[PDB]
Amino acid sequence: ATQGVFTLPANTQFGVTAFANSAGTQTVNVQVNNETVATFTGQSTNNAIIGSKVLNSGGGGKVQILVSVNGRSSDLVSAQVILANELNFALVGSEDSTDNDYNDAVVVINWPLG
Amino acid sequence: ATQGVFTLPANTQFGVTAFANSAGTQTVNVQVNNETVATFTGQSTNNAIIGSKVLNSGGGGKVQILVSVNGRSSDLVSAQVILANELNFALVGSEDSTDNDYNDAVVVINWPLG
Amino acid sequence: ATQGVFTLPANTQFGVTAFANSAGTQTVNVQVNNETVATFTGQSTNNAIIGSKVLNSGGGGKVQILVSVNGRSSDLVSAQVILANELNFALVGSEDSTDNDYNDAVVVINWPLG
Amino acid sequence: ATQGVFTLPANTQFGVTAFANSAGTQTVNVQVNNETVATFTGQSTNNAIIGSKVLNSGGGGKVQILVSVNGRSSDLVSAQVILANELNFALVGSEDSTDNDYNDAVVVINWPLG
Ligand SMILES: CC(=O)N[C@H]1[C@H](O[C@@H]2[C@@H](O)[C@@H](O)O[C@H](CO)[C@@H]2O)O[C@H](CO)[C@@H](O[C@@H]2O[C@@H](C)[C@@H](O)[C@@H](O)[C@@H]2O)[C@@H]1O[C@@H]1O[C@H](CO)[C@H](O)[C@H](O)[C@H]1O
Ligand SMILES: CC(=O)N[C@H]1[C@H](O[C@@H]2[C@@H](O)[C@H](O)O[C@H](CO)[C@@H]2O)O[C@H](CO)[C@@H](O[C@@H]2O[C@@H](C)[C@@H](O)[C@@H](O)[C@@H]2O)[C@@H]1O[C@@H]1O[C@H](CO)[C@H](O)[C@H](O)[C@H]1O
Ligand SMILES: CC(=O)N[C@@H]1[C@@H](O[C@@H]2O[C@H](CO)[C@H](O)[C@H](O)[C@H]2O)[C@H](O[C@@H]2O[C@@H](C)[C@@H](O)[C@@H](O)[C@@H]2O)[C@@H](CO)O[C@H]1O
Ligand SMILES: [Ca+2]
Ligand SMILES: [Ca+2]
Ligand SMILES: [Ca+2]
Ligand SMILES: [Ca+2]
Ligand SMILES: [Ca+2]
Ligand SMILES: [Ca+2]
Ligand SMILES: [Ca+2]
Ligand SMILES: [Ca+2]
Repeated sequence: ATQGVFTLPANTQFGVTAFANSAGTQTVNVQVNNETVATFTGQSTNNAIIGSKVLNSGGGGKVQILVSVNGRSSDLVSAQVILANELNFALVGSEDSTDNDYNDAVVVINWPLG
Repeated sequence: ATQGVFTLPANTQFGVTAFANSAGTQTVNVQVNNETVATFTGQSTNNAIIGSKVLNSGGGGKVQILVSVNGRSSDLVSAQVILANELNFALVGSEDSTDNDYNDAVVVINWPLG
Repeated sequence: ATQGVFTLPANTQFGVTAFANSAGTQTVNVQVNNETVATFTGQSTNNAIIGSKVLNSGGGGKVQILVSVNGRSSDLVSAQVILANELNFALVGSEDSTDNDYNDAVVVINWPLG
Repeated sequence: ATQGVFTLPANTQFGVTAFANSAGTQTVNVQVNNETVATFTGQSTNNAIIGSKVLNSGGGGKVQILVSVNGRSSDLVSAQVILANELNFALVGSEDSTDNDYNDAVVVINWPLG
């Protein structure tokens, strides 16, 4: 299945935060309604934050995360969870190699804000 | 039900990150095996990160999150999700008032690291 | 927080299935837009299905699950999870006593159907 | 990523339940520690239960779900969710065609029992 794609409510503020856990430098692309609106680049093997931004979901509410390392696409896994019928998390893991830890870049999207 | 308590594997490094979305200053207490090991404090209505740390789950693996505002306990909600049978997220929302957005302090725990 | 309350897409078919794991006979009440539309009763300590029905979420999309054992309300836990940005589960556990296994009645709501 | 593989606690009773939502007859294969221990076969476009069984996770705790329709493997999506640090759901959707509803066979695994 396609992974890393989430339908948010339209025209809604959300947070996006990326963490790195790999020898490789991670490149995280954030697309809103099929346009790149943020790119995070960084390297850590200890969960450093390589980007954190507030964005708007735009007319369609479509948010897509893509992860690569020097142009090679990582394999993605994702899901959305809703707590108390109101608090939303859209969660992404990614794998750049063969160990299947899926933490090489970790992306957390949260809404609502405020 | 008790919320904000998670059993991690023993002796495991994990990340903990807190976000704020409230008029009130949030205090996030992190306990590992019933001992406070981190306290994050901050105020934001726009998802500022008020703390991010790497911790070890120790012998027992017990991690607990408590959220308060000037000593008054917020109401908590939580769940754990596992992707690809390997990537773990432990998630907490909290509510300090009556609007039930549950985002007043948001806490994300992730493992494995590295 | 209130637990067992989910906003589904309006006017949408969904499944509801309940399982029992307790000495006590479980009563599961399903409300759609504040009206009881299904009641499941049964006893099992081995996960027997005590009911499964297809319902419509109606104009408001509100679905609420209540669980009781001989007239006493059980304590509820819940969350919603979305896979592949399409497949939805609303999940409820319940506890009728002191052991906090939260499996005494387990309810799974799934959509879309068809 | 590999999907439909879960590490359960070892030597633990669990429930597995399959639902069908497709024109095609679904065949669900359940493996515990790499041995087939159940096969569910059935057809429904309205969420009928095509199998429900209690199984044990054995020494290794490994559970794998595979879905096929008339010999063609369906595409899988999955995740695990834990409520109240105790109640576990391992969730699988599957897609047998082109519409990407991922509900063609839905598989729910739940533990603990009893
Ligand atoms: C009107 C106001 O300032 N409300 C904020 C609330 O203050 C009340 C105060 O007016 C008086 O009634 O005493 C109350 C306690 O008895 C309380 O102090 O304080 C809330 C707690 O900080 C605050 O809500 C928080 O912050 C908001 C920005 C929002 O993130 C909420 O989720 C959060 O719980 C009240 O702020 C208003 O909240 C409403 C929603 O209920 C709107 O967001 C308003 O824009 C906020 O001003
Ligand atoms: C031996 C080594 O350095 N392996 C890392 C591997 O290196 C590749 C390099 O050997 C080859 O010549 O070039 C390719 C690109 O064309 C690679 O650059 O690179 C992967 C991806 O960066 C590393 O795995 C990542 O970092 C690890 C620290 C870990 O977070 C892992 O999850 C992540 O995918 C390889 O590093 C090794 O990974 C293993 C586990 O497979 C151990 O963690 C080792 O300690 C670590 O060096
Ligand atoms: C024309 C035809 O017979 N198509 C078959 C699919 O059924 C149609 O699917 C579409 C959506 O793609 C829509 O529901 C139509 O009403 C169906 O007739 C069939 O798809 C499978 O069965 C569907 C009922 C639906 O559950 C879909 O998600 C599922 O994958 C496929 C595979 O059985 O066969 C097609 O020939
Ligand atoms: Ca890796
Ligand atoms: Ca890694
Ligand atoms: Ca609030
Ligand atoms: Ca708030
Ligand atoms: Ca119980
Ligand atoms: Ca029980
Ligand atoms: Ca389909
Ligand atoms: Ca279908």
